[PDB]
Amino acid sequence: VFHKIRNEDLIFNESLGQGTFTKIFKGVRREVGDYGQLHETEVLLKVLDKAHRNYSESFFEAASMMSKLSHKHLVLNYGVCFCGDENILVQEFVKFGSLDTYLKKNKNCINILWKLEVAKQLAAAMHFLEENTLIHGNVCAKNILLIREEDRKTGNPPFIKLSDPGISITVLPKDILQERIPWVPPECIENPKNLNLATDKWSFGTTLWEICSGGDKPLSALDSQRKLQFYEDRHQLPAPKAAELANLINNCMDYEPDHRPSFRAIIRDLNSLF
Ligand SMILES: Nc1nc(Nc2ccc3c(c2)CC[C@@H](N2CCCC2)CC3)nn1-c1cc2c(nn1)-c1ccccc1CCC2
Repeated sequence: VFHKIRNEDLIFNESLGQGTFTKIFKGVRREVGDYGQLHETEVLLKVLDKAHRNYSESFFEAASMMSKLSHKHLVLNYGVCFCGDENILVQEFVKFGSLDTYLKKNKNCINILWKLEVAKQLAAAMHFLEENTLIHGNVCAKNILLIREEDRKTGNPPFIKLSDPGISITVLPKDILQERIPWVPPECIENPKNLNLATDKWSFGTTLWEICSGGDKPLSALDSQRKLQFYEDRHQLPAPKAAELANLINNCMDYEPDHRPSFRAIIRDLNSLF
């Protein structure tokens, strides 16, 4: 169940981007904090498009997952607002935004150790979800948010969080699903309504490819029908320029779901790169 926040307390500011049938804006929330102190807190405001209110339940059940669980690497949900005849989620605002944008923007300044650390944090987050038998279903660099930059003076590493998954792939139309190849695994392309836990292991491999490819989008040059043919012909992604994680990527992107390794095994593999 969602803590109610008032339109009177929420201020809408600039657009921050788009998701599937959603728009996000930076916001300000007036609230009473610890010790009764008044705070105007930066917040993320996610709005389901009016033309697609049909997806409100999945849109809201997506965020509910992230409230029933608490973990250092999972975005917080503050609640919802009846901010007009409109369905709106109020969430944690992450200073430095999406990882895919950050990778592009700072490809020259990011080394393999920075990439390895972020991969470990994502894997730890996914391990937590696996242990709870929860399927995220939308793991991608765009949904990974940078809380904190590396501090080269002190050697302090970056810190990331995984956002909520958004509208489930089990209800999205096929044209959107195909656009999301190769994040959407092949077994979900042939039947979206049979999502298994193994889904996130495949998408984790794809996201790992983004991390090693400095923000590039794998298979962006292929249209939807060619992305389908990519799966039909059982192709694998090419080794990213930084080929350190190529074998882990292809091991996670296994066309047999049951053969994809546990996230415990993935973490030990990431640790064993030392
Ligand atoms: N929680 C959450 N904080 C935030 N801060 C955020 C958003 C945009 C920016 C920045 C921060 C940083 C500033 C700018 N430059 C300049 C310097 C650094 C980078 C970039 C702009 N973004 N963000 C989120 C983001 C998403 C979903 N959810 N949340 C999301 C989750 C599930 C489904 C769909 C979506 C919608 C899209 C992705």
